[PDB]
Amino acid sequence: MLKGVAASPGIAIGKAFLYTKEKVTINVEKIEESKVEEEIAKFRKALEVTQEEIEKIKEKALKEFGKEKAEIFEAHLMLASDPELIEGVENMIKTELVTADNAVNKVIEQNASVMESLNDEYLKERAVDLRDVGNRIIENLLGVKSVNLSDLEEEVVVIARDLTPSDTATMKKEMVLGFATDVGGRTSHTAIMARSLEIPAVVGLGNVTSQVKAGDLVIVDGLEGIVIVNPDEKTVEDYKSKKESYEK
Repeated sequence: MLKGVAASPGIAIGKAFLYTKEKVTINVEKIEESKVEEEIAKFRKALEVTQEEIEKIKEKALKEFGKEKAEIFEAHLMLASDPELIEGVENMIKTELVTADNAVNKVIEQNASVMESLNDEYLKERAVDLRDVGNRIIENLLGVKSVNLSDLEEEVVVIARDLTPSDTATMKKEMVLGFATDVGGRTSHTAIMARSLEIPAVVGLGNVTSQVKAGDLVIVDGLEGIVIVNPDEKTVEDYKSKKESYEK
């Protein structure tokens, strides 16, 4: 069996799906000066896509989680639409004759590192917001695709190597059995979230992405802090009766 951190107690039984994300290869190679306008055009197009992305995410967050999460994505949207960040990138492209990938990476990193260097925990949180937006812009420039687990209409377990709050806030409350991750980078967030969603979760398993695949039957045991993939017939019935014992 798998063992990790009991982010939230309870028993959940059903399907599990494995989040897959296209490899993010960022091209920061210096380009011909004639391609400056090309990269700027693509950047502005990526901003339009980024606005769509964030907006649609905000909707899901608002409806499922509430303004608590939606307002965060509103901040993300304002960052994406920030004339200062937009012009900064475009000027960076022309000035250094580099890609939009390079420009966004540098501009976003610079401004974020300033807020972090100020040693203000508030601005550090805002720096993370900025970092997230910048990364998603680059991904939209690259055309990075991934599995839309949030569009699933069935109670399933969320299996992934590394998720952020900004990603999990897309997941529909009633369509999530629980969470399980390879890493503990957001353990505390999955703990708070899962509990507020009234569901169990066991995170920081290590290699759940290799042990659990999409379509597999998985039992989430937040009481012991373990996860069972391909449960035995007896195991299913045992946790079945226990699930109802605690649920009902």
